[PDB]
Amino acid sequence: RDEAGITGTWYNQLGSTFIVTAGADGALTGTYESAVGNAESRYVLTGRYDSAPATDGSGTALGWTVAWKNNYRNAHSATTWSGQYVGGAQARINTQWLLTYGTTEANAWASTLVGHDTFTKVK
Amino acid sequence: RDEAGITGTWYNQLGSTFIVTAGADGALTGTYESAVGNAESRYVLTGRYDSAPATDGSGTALGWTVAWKNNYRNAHSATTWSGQYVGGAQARINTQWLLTYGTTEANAWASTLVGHDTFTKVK
Amino acid sequence: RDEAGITGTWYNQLGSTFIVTAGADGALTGTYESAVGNAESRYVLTGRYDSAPATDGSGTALGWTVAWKNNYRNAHSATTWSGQYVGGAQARINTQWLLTYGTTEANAWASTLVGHDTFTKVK
Amino acid sequence: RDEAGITGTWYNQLGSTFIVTAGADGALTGTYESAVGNAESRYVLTGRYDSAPATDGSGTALGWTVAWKNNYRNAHSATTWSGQYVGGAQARINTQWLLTYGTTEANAWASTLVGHDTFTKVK
Ligand SMILES: O=C(CCCC[C@@H]1SC[C@@H]2NC(=O)N[C@@H]21)NCCN(Cc1ccccn1)Cc1ccccn1
Ligand SMILES: O=C(CCCC[C@@H]1SC[C@@H]2NC(=O)N[C@@H]21)NCCN(Cc1ccccn1)Cc1ccccn1
Ligand SMILES: O=C(CCCC[C@@H]1SC[C@@H]2NC(=O)N[C@@H]21)NCCN(Cc1ccccn1)Cc1ccccn1
Ligand SMILES: O=C(CCCC[C@@H]1SC[C@@H]2NC(=O)N[C@@H]21)NCCN(Cc1ccccn1)Cc1ccccn1
Ligand SMILES: [Cu+2]
Ligand SMILES: [Cu+2]
Ligand SMILES: [Cu+2]
Ligand SMILES: [Cu+2]
Repeated sequence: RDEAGITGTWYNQLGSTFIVTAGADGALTGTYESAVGNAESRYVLTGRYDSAPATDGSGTALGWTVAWKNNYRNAHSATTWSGQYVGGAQARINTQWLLTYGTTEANAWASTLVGHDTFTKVK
Repeated sequence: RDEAGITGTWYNQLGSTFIVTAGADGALTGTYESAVGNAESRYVLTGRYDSAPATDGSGTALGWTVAWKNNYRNAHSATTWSGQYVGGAQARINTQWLLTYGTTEANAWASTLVGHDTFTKVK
Repeated sequence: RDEAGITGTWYNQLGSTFIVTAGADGALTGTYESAVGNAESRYVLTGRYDSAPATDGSGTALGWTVAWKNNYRNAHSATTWSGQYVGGAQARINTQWLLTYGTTEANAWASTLVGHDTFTKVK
Repeated sequence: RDEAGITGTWYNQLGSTFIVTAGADGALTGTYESAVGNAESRYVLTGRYDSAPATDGSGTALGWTVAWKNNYRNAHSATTWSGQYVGGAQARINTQWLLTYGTTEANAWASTLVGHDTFTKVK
């Protein structure tokens, strides 16, 4: 599959670092370090990927989650990235993400940010 | 924390079933069964939640991922849910989600659907 | 078409008020009053809708924009709602929205909130 | 304001062409031509922008809508772009978008795609 292509260290356009291991069963496990926001050091991440993707040139669907609490900081929030891995000489993981932070019910309408990250193997 | 409140079986407005266990360390593990789409039976899910949320009445941020492959079907896609758990007599998990499916590079602009699910303990 | 069904006053789950006129050519024009956020009184809105929708029971696609500046307040932001109108005894406009606020380049990753509003003719 | 900076022709990363006029009152009017999808030729667009943005280096919030019907084609859908204009030697409009297409109630969960476009004055 793409187990070998996905496993490793990835970097996004903000300078964040995404370290992941893809399991034969579709599991994703690793750590995430964000260059921006209320974050410092590494955070636990877990997710899933399609371990038997199509063979027609389509990308490989995947997703993962980080809750922004570690031994140093708690930002009472979590981000999920949803996207596809695209292999080749210039491999990429193209994603869109949702960041939800805890709010009161009255402020819940404003609880979720949306964005997009592109991860590459270099930089 | 909310370990006890989150762990259990949840149902969304489509009739889907979300079975999860919240760990003391912030882990989420379980299965998901969707009432709609290219899905049948249960799928593995993993995620994270804030295990030390604020005590001011704010919700508890969390997220999880399902890759839509199991022993019966493969839809070459994955969904991530991002949201917050709100406890009380009428406990809820209010979420927004991103569903990415594998595509060629030319069709990648159309690869991601967005929606929102509300999960309750009843129905 | 749905010109007659769309034109009028609509209310969402937050208590906001959406007053719109649908033109024969696909134009939407009106005002929006939000019950939440950095808003007060009415704001100008403009948008578009499908003036020749399918006749198979499908909804009618539409969208509109509000920039949050009026004679009283400026929140340096704009929201776009994208969705479909569903006619009948219990007519609805089901939407998802994106709220972008002006930021510096360093904070741009956090510039956009996402949510969902359901509008009805009553309440 | 940014009336002069916004008005003109813009191009995104797909090769689409966005022609807009910014009014002194905050109005946006023009045409959109998409290089991808069920689209051909030009489509009417309308939107709004912040006509008195902050003067601290922040971007200028804006949004617009296209319903995908013209004299040649109807795709029973509409897209809204939400974002901010960033002036300078390399001016940009950075956006995220929501594309909703008409569906039956049973398929409504799958009615909305999400993406992101960056518009520049060249290419
Ligand atoms: O900033 C974070 C955690 C780090 C997010 C980095 C994102 S993930 C997507 C993108 N990709 C990256 O690599 N990095 C960024 N959470 C915001 C939580 N706060 C809301 C918020 C929203 C916007 C700006 C600041 N805060 C609430 C709060 C609770 C307590 C204290 C302080 N704040
Ligand atoms: O339908 C699925 C998996 C189930 C999703 C259920 C969602 S998750 C969010 C929401 N909440 C729920 O409880 N249920 C729904 N994936 C679509 C993958 N296909 C694209 C697609 C998009 C829209 C409609 C149908 N297909 C691509 C494809 C690859 C091979 C074969 C067939 N199709
Ligand atoms: O609140 C607004 C305008 C009203 C939005 C109501 C939304 S639209 C979608 C939903 N549906 C509704 O009917 N109502 C809500 N804009 C936020 C702009 N600010 C960021 C921001 C983000 C979150 C919370 C507060 N502020 C930036 C800023 C610039 C200057 C001063 C103050 N603030
Ligand atoms: O493709 C369109 C209109 C053009 C969209 C271009 C987007 S806008 C955002 C991005 N930025 C750009 O510059 N271009 C792209 N609408 C899809 C409507 N159809 C669903 C759909 C979804 C995915 C792929 C194809 N179709 C439904 C349908 C109704 C009748 C017939 C055929 N199809
Ligand atoms: Cu914060
Ligand atoms: Cu499918
Ligand atoms: Cu504000
Ligand atoms: Cu189509």
